Amino acid sequence: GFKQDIATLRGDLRTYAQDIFLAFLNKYPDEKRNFKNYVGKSDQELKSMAKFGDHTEKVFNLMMEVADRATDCVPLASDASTLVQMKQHSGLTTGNFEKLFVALVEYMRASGQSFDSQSWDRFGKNLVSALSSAGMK
Ligand code: HEM
Ligand SMILES: Cc1cc(F)ccc1O
Repeated sequence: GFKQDIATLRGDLRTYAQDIFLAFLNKYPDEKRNFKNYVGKSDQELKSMAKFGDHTEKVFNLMMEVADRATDCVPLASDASTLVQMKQHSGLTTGNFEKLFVALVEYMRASGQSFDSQSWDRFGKNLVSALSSAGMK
């Protein structure tokens, strides 16, 4: 289930983080409005860019802690508040997060592994709800 999936992702997190983020950028190319340094680069070129690997790992590091602190795929209000109030998230809306979770769920469904894709879909929907409640537009 969901908790085992956090363990699975954490066991190879740099790789899963980059492949999920690439699945997001490739599914939703207009999302690069917020990542202008990633325009005009293939996946292998992005993996070679220091901030692509180091920021994407740090994003998934924190996402796995928010997932781990959740109860039944519902994040802590303190985690939602932190994600709204981060200066690096000043430009964002809940739709940016919805699209990331649609890509993460599609990636899990396409894998041969017994990921609990239904739980990740609920987590993404519950995180969006919590971000809205904490004041993200
Ligand atoms: C649960 C989901 C997310 C978590 C846990 C999270 C966490 C983080 C963290 C920890 C950073 C700091 C990275 C660093 O400076 O090394 C960061 C930066 C940033 N995050 Fe988020 N984030 C999430 C979702 C998103 C989404 C969906 C977007 C946009 C589609 C976004 C846009 C950014 C941007 C633009 C930065 C700064 C630019 C950059 O770091 O390259 N984040 N986030
Ligand atoms: C900055 C960032 C945001 C995400 F949502 C995914 C990967 C990243 O490097």
